[PDB]
Amino acid sequence: TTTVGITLKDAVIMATERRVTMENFIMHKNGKKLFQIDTYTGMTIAGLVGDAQVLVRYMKAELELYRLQRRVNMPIEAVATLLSNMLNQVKYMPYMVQLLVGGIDTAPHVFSIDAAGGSVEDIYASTGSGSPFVYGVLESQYSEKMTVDEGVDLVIRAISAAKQRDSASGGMIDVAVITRKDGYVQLPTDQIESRIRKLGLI
Amino acid sequence: TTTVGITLKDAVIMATERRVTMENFIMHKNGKKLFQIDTYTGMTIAGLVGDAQVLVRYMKAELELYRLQRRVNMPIEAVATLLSNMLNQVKYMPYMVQLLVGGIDTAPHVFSIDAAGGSVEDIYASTGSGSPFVYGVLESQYSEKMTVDEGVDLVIRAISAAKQRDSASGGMIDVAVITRKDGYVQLPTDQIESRIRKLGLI
Amino acid sequence: TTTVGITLKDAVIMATERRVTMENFIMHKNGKKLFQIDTYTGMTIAGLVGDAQVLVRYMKAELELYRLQRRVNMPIEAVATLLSNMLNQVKYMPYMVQLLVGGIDTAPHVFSIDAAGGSVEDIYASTGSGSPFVYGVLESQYSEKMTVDEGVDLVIRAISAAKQRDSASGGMIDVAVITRKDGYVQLPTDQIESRIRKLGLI
Amino acid sequence: TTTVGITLKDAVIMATERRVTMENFIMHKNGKKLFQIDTYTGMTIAGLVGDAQVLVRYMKAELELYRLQRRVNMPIEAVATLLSNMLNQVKYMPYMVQLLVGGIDTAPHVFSIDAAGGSVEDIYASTGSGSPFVYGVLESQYSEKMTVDEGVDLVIRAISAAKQRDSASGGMIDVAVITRKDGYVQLPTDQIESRIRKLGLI
Amino acid sequence: TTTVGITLKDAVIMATERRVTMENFIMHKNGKKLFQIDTYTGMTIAGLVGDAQVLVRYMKAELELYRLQRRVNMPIEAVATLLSNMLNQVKYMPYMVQLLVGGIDTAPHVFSIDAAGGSVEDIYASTGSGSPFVYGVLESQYSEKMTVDEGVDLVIRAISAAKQRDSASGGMIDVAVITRKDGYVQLPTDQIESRIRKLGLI
Amino acid sequence: TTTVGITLKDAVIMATERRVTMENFIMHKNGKKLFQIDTYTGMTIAGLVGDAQVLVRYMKAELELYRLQRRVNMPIEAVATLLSNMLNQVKYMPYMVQLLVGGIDTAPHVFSIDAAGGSVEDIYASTGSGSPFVYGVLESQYSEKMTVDEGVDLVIRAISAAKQRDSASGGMIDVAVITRKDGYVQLPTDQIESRIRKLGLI
Amino acid sequence: TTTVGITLKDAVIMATERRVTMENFIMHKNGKKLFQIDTYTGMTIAGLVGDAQVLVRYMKAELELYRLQRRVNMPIEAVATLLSNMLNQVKYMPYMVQLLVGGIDTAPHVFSIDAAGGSVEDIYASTGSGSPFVYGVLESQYSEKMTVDEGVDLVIRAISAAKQRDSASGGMIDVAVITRKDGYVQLPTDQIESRIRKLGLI
Amino acid sequence: TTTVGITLKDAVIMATERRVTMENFIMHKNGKKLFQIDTYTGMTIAGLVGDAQVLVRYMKAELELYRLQRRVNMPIEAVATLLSNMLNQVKYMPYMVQLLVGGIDTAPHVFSIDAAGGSVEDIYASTGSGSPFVYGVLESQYSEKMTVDEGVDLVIRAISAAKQRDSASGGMIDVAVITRKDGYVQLPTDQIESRIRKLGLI
Amino acid sequence: TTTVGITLKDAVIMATERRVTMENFIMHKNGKKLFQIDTYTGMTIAGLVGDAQVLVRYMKAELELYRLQRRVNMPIEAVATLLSNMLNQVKYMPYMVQLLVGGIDTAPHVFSIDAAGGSVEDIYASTGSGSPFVYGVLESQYSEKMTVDEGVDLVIRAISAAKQRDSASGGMIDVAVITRKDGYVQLPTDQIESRIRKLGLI
Amino acid sequence: TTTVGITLKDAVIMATERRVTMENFIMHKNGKKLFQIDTYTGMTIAGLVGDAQVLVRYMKAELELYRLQRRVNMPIEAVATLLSNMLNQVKYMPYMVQLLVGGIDTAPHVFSIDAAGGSVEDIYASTGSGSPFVYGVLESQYSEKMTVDEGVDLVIRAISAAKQRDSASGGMIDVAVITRKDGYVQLPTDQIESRIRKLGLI
Repeated sequence: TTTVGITLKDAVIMATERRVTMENFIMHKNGKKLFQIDTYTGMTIAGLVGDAQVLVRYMKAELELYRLQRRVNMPIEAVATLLSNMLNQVKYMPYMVQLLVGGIDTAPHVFSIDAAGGSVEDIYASTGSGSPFVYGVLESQYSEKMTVDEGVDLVIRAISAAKQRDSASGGMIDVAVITRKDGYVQLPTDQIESRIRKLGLI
Repeated sequence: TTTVGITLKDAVIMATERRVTMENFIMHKNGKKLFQIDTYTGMTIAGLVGDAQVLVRYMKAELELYRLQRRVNMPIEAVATLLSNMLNQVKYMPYMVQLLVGGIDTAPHVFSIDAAGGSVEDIYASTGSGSPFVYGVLESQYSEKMTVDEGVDLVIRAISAAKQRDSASGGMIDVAVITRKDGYVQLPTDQIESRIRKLGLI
Repeated sequence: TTTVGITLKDAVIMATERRVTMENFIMHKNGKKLFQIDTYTGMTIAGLVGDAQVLVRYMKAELELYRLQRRVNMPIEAVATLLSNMLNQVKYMPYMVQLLVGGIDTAPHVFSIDAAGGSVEDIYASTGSGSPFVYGVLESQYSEKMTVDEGVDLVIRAISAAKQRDSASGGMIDVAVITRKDGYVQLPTDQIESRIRKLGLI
Repeated sequence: TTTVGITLKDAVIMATERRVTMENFIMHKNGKKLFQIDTYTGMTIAGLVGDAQVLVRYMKAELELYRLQRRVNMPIEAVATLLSNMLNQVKYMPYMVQLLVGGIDTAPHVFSIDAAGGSVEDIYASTGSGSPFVYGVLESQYSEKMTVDEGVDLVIRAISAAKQRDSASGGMIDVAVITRKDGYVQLPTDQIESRIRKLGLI
Repeated sequence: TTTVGITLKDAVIMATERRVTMENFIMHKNGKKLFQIDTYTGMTIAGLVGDAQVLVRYMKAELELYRLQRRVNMPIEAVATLLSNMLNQVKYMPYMVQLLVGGIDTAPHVFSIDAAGGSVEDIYASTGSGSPFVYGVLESQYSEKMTVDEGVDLVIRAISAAKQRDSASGGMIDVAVITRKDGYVQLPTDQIESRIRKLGLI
Repeated sequence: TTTVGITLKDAVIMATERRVTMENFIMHKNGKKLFQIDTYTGMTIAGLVGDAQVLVRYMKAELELYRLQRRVNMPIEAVATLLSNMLNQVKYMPYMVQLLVGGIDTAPHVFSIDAAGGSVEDIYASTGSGSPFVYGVLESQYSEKMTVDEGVDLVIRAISAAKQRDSASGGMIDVAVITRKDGYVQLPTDQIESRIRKLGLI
Repeated sequence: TTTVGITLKDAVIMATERRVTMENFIMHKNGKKLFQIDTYTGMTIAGLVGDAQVLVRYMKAELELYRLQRRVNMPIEAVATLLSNMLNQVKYMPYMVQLLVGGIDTAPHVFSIDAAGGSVEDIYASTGSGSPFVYGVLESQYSEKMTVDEGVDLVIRAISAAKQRDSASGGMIDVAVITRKDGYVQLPTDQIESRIRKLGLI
Repeated sequence: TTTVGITLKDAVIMATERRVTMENFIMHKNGKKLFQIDTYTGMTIAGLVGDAQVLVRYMKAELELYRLQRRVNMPIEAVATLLSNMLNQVKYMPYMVQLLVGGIDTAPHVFSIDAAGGSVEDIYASTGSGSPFVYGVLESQYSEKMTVDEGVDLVIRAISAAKQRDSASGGMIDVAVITRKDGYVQLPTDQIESRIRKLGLI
Repeated sequence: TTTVGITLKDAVIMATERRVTMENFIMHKNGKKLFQIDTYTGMTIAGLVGDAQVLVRYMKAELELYRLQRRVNMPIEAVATLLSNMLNQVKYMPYMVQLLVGGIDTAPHVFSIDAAGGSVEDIYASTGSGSPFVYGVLESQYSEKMTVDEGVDLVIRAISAAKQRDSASGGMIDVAVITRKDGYVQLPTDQIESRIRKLGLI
Repeated sequence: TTTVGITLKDAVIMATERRVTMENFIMHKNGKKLFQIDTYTGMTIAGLVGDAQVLVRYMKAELELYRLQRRVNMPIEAVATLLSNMLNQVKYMPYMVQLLVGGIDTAPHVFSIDAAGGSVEDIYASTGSGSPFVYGVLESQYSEKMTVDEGVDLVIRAISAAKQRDSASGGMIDVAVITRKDGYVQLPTDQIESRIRKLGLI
């Protein structure tokens, strides 16, 4: 698994691959690891599939109820805090997951949350077995001044590098762009493929 | 054990063999591993027999009650989601099973669900100890454009290959075809045998 | 890893992929797992790389010395027997490998040898983590009456199926054809690629 | 620890950092992990310091004796083979090391050798705990057509990325360039520092 | 991790670095380990991030509620006592943390609290893997007669020494100064950097 | 135990304390941990007393024999290399010690050697349970430009700090100064005490 | 840790040292291990700091409540009995402590209580890792006919001997004298120091 | 077991008790633990009886042979060194003993040697389970200026204190006095008893 | 520990020693192990001190309440039965004790009760580590026709023999005599000492 | 098993019972555990039967050879010493036995030797599971002034007491009397039975 989230001037970009290992072989080449959980909030999952899917359902319900009861979206930091409390409360019987939460309330934000409820904000982050390869790409090429279009190309290149070296990763790359003006926009695969050819990644 | 489920244009085909190992020998050559759980929904089971049979009874009751209370059949994705919640809720005291759910609501669907509640949709899937042999056949011969008749021959060939190489599998092959026009139809054994001769599988 | 060897009328075809996992990631995408060890004899290796490479060097030396001392090539069955003795002699401190030996002396032969020195002749065989997917393809499509050209296409399709489902396998496919008339011939990659396009495997 | 070796048109570039952890803290910030072992041959070490230093002394003696007895340098592949035999011979009482051997005999070569004697040639390779970050940089930026000057900048950037993310790595970067025309040349630190400023790595 | 707290005539100085290890690599270089929990009270955390962040939230709520219900701030010793009771109550299912609490009620105070609820007042203290290096600096250079400005330079030098020798520590140094006249004041990074240059620490 | 060795312009300074724990209490307050092993070479020991004392006897004999057979003293680097070979040869049945070797051949040198034979040269080093406290003092106060008199005061202060914080250390401090002009000179305790009063260490 | 309690004609003398080991080093040189828990009752603690401090708070509350409800102080034997019941009630989830209780109701008393609730009265007793050294001093020098002044000198000498031989003990000695005429009197440190000089203990 | 050895101006005094536990009860109340091994050399033993008795026989033979071959007694330090080498040579298959060696060559000496061959000279020392009680007595009462008669009374008092508190010790006290003028003199029991009455030890 | 109880014509004699081992040394030489629990009933304890003391308090309360509610003393057999039920009820979380109950209701009785609640009446019995030595004395010398005075001498001799051979036993012997005419009578120590001299036991 | 040996004025008396447990039941009621190994020397055995019988054969051969080569019997202390060396030499692969050696050379002697070669002389001793009961009898009734006839009655009574309480012991009692005047004399069973009736032991 390889997931990544980066922050730009007024946008958040999140991306994953799609390979789901089960029964110690490549059973599903087209899984889903990136989810929209609020109007301007997204989430990526790594680890046990069953635990992660349950958490996604819980977060969608809680955020929706919050927005109805309080007339505003839950702030991104509060989303991370709520997740941190739930995970820590069962730390000795834990959800074995690693999560990324990203979105926009008044500024872009990306949060990394571990199985024990530790939550840390960062300018960019990556999870899964392919993450170390991603950090190498991000360390040498990431820039805060990048445009949205440059950022999308960057995450695509980072995940492509991970797929070449981490056997647990593979499949088509999914990308989401979150802005206040346009909201949560899932990039259609046709542009993802077009960028892949343009970047020379075959 | 070998079970398989594939999706075609407007149909779902599911199939299993019948050998049930108990007390570390071939006690029952004529078990049942494929069940109809709703009007247009089917289920295959692999793993612990006792756990699987209990799950089959639970699913039949829940789906029947759902259809009475809401006047429509439960959608296939909701069937998988309900199963995922139940399995994950006891993940540390689990049902040691691997399940396939297939059916038609407005399009054909096949879902694979593991013991921890991980649920993934796929165009085709296979479970049990004979599954790797099945995936080899499906990878080289499956086509989305196949007719129903071609698909039935394909799953029969795939399971026959598994029976030649997986000692835990054996016995007569059961096949079910699910369509909106005809519903859940269990193919009579006479046609299964006739196809086996026609395909040269003795 | 995926290796395969099949026997035809008067030929032996052997093939592998090239991915070598080390330090729990895909360090080398272009390894070598298929070796010529005599004029009409070939060998494939699976398991610990270091153990396998040592065994390859030992076999090349022994076979070469045998042919010089006795003026004829060692028969294929004797090659398997020699390997069986060496592996069994250290069965409690073993080479953790699985081997395939194939060649022609007066008829084609393929032998499978395990870490404990068990040696069994077969019409075809496959080793490595991708082998179960290969057996599915071979069970449904192999025929003793195939021409050499048909056999090469068959092993290519079988390995391609394994690469789609076994994360430990990958890379370009190497193929060798052994006949009495032409000897040990390593197919150039240009024909391998050409066949891959012709078979629709991209 | 982070070591790297890459091959270019007619050159080999090898590089390491210098941090040596001992007694579970940063005791030595200025260790040595890159060694010249022959006229046109270099070696990098990762793992247990004591085991690695012993191996370096053995290789220097063997290569020197070889060149005196046979009037030519040992070929790079033979260097890797000799190492593979020694490591495998004690595989159950092993040197816990990971090694890179690079040099020029008639073409550039880089070999990766593990603790069990597995030896694989590659166009580039990296060892140590910082290696996954290096592979990310190399996957996205390496090109076979690079000049020597471009290659030196590449390995410097790759190691700098590893130092930002792997706590076991640190210190000044050492770089060696091997060519037939100039032999084994250890780049003076003054140029290494100058390149670091020029590349914007502070 | 490296945290430190010292007491002067009428002031408390607390300081940490920012490196947060997660997934056994340097994932976050800019974490937060120093928190204001009351008007004149501060807290530093070492150990499991998730456990520590939960404890910080609990302490902020309890102290705020205390001050509202009793019209005065909780005394520093009572803050330590409350923490000691909570940690000891779950000593067999513990928060795996080491904490420092410092502040002013009528005199400066620094308290060290372990995972089992042991609480001891001290003139200065340090926690985390870099703490032994800090104690060496404090033992040779600390003086009770130091001015606030001298104390800030001292803690900066102590943490800088730890960063040179403890790989688990790193990043920018955060410093807080607590006095009755000025309250809890977080030193801006610009002065921290300026002092670092002035002290010759690059 | 606390031992330390530092290098200056043309001198080496080595120092230890004297507490020897045996039978889990402070049995001997006046042990010996610093030894002269050659005309211009010294050695400090930490770890198992019996193993260390045997090693000291071996080194004295080997160095003495070397100097008689070759008419010159063994170079310091060769002393470290000889030790490294002996320790590594029994790495699986090891001397559980940590050693420091220092001396002058044509320049001052200090070497740190671990139980597995890893040997690293450094400008200064410290061993034993009190070493982390020493590194804090050295990191903040050591300077290469110090005179011999300044260096002696520095090591005395460093060891005094360790004695305040490491219960395994204690007793009177022994100091040796090695120069080419004066040779190995053990400072009399009267000057050590006088410096301790002058430095305000009581 | 070293604590001691002795009985004289009409007085009880209790004394401890102050060293508190935490994180396996001498973190706090000035801890508190001797507490007044009633008008004429004292308590010393050894073992886990957190467990001991909780017990001290419980005993202060219970004794205070007892004296208010029944108009008289709890007798010393009843104090020991109450402690014995509480410790034994959780014997399988125990407070890992060793306690001494001393005081005057109508005669002097000293009680020793272990972690399992065993309570035994004695003329004198000692706890902690330094206790065996104390018993040697008491066995050879204690006399029931000693004056209070002689007894204070005796406990000071006993603890000083323990500090010379038990590394877990250290720091300034605290002494309390309990009589009916004067109550619980904590000796000021100035007299403790003066006695230490007078007894020749430096 | 309790053994002790002390040094005076020109004498060595050694003493033990006599209780030998075997089969987990007091089988022999009159064992022997103090032995003369040379003209002016004595030895005490603690630990496994069988191992200790074998060592005593070895030392008597070696010292006797040494004195015959070299015409002088082995120096006490050489006696300790010889013992240290023998014990360390079998450190992983060890004699489980603790030894004291004392005697006069040109000055009095006492050496303590552990099971791993660690040897340390001291002014006084004590071994066995009763040793901590002995150290308490020695710390408070030993003086270098004592006469021989005072020293004998001191060791008798120290061992008597151990017998009151260590259940593994008991029986009559044996005492030996070693001087150059009088040699090795075993005090007759009649004086030992007489001193015991005179000292008030019943 | 050594306890004993014997029955005579119309009397019960019970006796113990007083040594209480704690912290693996002889901490208390004057413990109490024999208790009166009713007008004509006594009890001895062996094993864990804390468990035994709690049991003694429970038995005193229950017997006292029984006698008040039913106007007669609880019969000795009922005392044993009540104890048996309480111990067995927690057999898997047990009081680790061995008990003796003796007394007179209409005839003398002695009962032995183990940790699991097994209760057996006997003419005489002994518990503790010194018990086997006691049984040897009782087997050869006990007689049912002995007078009370003879019985007291017998138990004194039996316990004295145990003290000579069991290191866990020691101290002054306590003796109680129970008759209907005189009730529970604790023999004063002056007669115990007088008998000890008269019997030649020093 | 129960064996015993006692010393009188000019005689040694040894005695055993005869029960040999094998296969966890009373297979042989009439074993032999007392052996004459020299003219005036006897031996008793406890522990593993096979180990003990081998040792008896070795001792008979060695003593016989000694007496032939040196014209005198081996002294009893030398017999014990020889045994001690043999047992200790295999202490880590030991004879699991406990032995008693008794005899007359110029005075009576009894030696006790354990499995590790520990050898201690005593006036009397006892081995086996029944030994603690024997020590109780001997402690209360043994006297050095007893005649031979009194001693024989004493050992008979001691063993009879052990047989009443140790289930591992039983059968007829064998007794041997060793004197210089009469040599090794095995008492005929008829007198043993006669004494048993006379002593009232049925």
